[PDB]
Amino acid sequence: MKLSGVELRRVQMPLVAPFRTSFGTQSVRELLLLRAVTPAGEGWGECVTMAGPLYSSEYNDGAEHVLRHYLIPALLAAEDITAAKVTPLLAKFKGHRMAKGALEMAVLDAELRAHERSFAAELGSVRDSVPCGVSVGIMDTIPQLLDVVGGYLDEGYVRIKLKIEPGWDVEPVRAVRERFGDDVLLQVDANTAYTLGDAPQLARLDPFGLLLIEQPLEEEDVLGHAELARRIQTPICLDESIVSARAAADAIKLGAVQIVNIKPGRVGGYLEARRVHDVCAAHGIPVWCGDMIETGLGRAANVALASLPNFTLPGDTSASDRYYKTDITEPFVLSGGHLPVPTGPGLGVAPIPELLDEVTTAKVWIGS
Amino acid sequence: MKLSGVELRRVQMPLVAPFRTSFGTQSVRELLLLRAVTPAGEGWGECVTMAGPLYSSEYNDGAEHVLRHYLIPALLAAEDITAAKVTPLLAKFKGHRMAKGALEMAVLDAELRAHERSFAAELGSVRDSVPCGVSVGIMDTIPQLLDVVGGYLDEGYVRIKLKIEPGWDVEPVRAVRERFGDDVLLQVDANTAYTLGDAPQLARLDPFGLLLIEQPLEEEDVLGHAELARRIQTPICLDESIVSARAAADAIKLGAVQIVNIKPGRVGGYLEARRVHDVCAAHGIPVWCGDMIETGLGRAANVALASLPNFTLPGDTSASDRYYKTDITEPFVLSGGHLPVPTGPGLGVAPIPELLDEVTTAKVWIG
Ligand SMILES: CSCC[C@H](NC(C)=O)C(=O)O
Ligand SMILES: CSCC[C@H](NC(C)=O)C(=O)O
Ligand SMILES: [Mg+2]
Ligand SMILES: [Mg+2]
Repeated sequence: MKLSGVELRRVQMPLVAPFRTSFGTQSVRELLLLRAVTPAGEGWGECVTMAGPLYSSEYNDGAEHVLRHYLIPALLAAEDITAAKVTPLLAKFKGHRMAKGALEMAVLDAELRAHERSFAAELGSVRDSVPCGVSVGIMDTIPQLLDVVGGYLDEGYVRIKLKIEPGWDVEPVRAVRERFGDDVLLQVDANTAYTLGDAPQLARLDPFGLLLIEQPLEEEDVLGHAELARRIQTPICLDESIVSARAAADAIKLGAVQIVNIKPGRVGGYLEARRVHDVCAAHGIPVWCGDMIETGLGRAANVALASLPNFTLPGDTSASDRYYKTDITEPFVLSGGHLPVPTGPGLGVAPIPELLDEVTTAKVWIGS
Repeated sequence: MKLSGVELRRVQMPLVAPFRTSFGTQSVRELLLLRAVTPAGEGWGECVTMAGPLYSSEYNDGAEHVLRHYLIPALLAAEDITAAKVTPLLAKFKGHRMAKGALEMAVLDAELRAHERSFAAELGSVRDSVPCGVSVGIMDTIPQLLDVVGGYLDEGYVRIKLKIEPGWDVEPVRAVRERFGDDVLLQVDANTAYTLGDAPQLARLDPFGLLLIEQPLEEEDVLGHAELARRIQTPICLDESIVSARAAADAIKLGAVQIVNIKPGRVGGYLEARRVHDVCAAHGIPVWCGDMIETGLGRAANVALASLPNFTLPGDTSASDRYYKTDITEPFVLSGGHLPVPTGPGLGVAPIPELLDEVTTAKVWIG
């Protein structure tokens, strides 16, 4: 198509329950949505950034700005657009992966709808539903965590993942293991909150049979993770460090990772995400799908992505009401601990206009 | 210090001549300056960022935004403050190294002025003056290049560095070797423009005894360079990959670099730049000072940095007049292929208000 313009929206949605990680506390989600307009039809992208630069350097105001003054203008100046051409057209601009993948997701969605083809079919889905886990924040007390972990297990979540940070690690997993025992799929995630100095502490998690420990060290610190691997029993999983398919190939070559978390926005797009999936598959490295507290737009695309063959561990693609009282799309709802892969053209879902409007804070049109 | 506030201002300065790298051409230089203000006095800082995210992901408006909504408020909220404590206070915020480095510089310069100590003293200077090199852009034609380098040599620049890119690589260096011969110190700089697939092409630079090749491959591709070093004779130098002392430690362990270009802003500040120097010194890795076309404030801090003991290759830190008709500061002027280390307390220079104001585009106070 040609790319007529992009409508860019800021959306603010109430969380059902405040969410705590090693980097802060959230109780509302502020996000950007993009509607790409083409002669052939519309498409939706969700940008995975947050309000400030706390998980990575990208954040809502920054992504809005690059999108509006560099990325979108570049795509608008282009003679031809396809989703694959987006990467080369924007290659001149360094970084901004999450912004780049928002835009690419919107162009992809417009392009597949026009061909009445699924995100799933495009990506190479091989199954119709996917097992879902849940990610449980840091709590103020051990019993609160216990009640909470008890809730999700009763709803049928198939695996539990505990946010951790210095001072909240060995106690919480021991608690969880004493209460629900050893058969429960359990893993932890530090969000870069430890250093190689903490290896003796993190080895105190050996005896608990965790599936993985996710990104214990800082995003640039790849050799560090290869080092840590040599000193702990729990397999290492990278999240923030995997910023591209090449990144994953390097981390694997260096013995820095055994299991990869794929998050599309963080790698610059669904298309690059599939490439991470294939690089990992070629080296024997299982992957699992990550979550950025997306609305139904992103959730739909992630559930599609999670259905690819090398997703061998349950992901973080929980049901909508894990985060949101009211999703802007048809919500995802757990069933036998699975979510079903969407079926129509494109994303397989679309915003319900009235619910979107209720949550829209700002709206802006970028054309020529 | 308790920190009162920071006056952040945008500055635009014209360039003596178009400067063209592998990512595009530039003819003005838009930059941000920072004025930290304490109850004692003030300090200056310069952000090395450009107008768009072409050299890295950071850019003028981005830096302005973080500085204003995150970086500076975090400083003002804090009790006592020191340059060293800036890092832990800003750590919370992922990336934005150049932004953080400007604000750190500005705070350093305040701390230091109150202690009547210069940058050179604080950083560990061992020399009074430093030798300088010149960086030469991509030209339209071979003779237009030879001409420009001819000129630079005569001005007395001790070394030449040539911008390169596919289509402008072996020919220009061949040309420069014929006109000026084997004895001039010569290096090239790709700014990211090749891939490992272009190895045979870059091996073609083997015959010409280049002292290094700066950043042939992408920023994120450290393993790539280790691989390249095995297929070419020219020593590899990294610029954009080196974002911190840890990054240099890692590039050196993986055998991905033989020589390291230090840029204070790129790496998150002068305090980190020193660390990078020291990690590189500890591994026998020579370093040389880079240049981001700074004003005189940036240049004054660079010349102090470039006088640490391990800076043993000539820096990119040219004289004020290489970029600017008029500099907002007493200009730096090439004397014997050298520049002199500033001598005043702190940065040892200050912007002269008559000229700053000529060149300021906008200005905001943050209290
Ligand atoms: C508040 S950031 C969301 C990032 C996501 N965590 C959640 C637990 O799915 C990832 O860090 O695993
Ligand atoms: C304005 S472009 C970035 C600046 C710097 N080059 C010049 C040669 O000093 C770097 O490429 O080494
Ligand atoms: Mg994570
Ligand atoms: Mg360079």
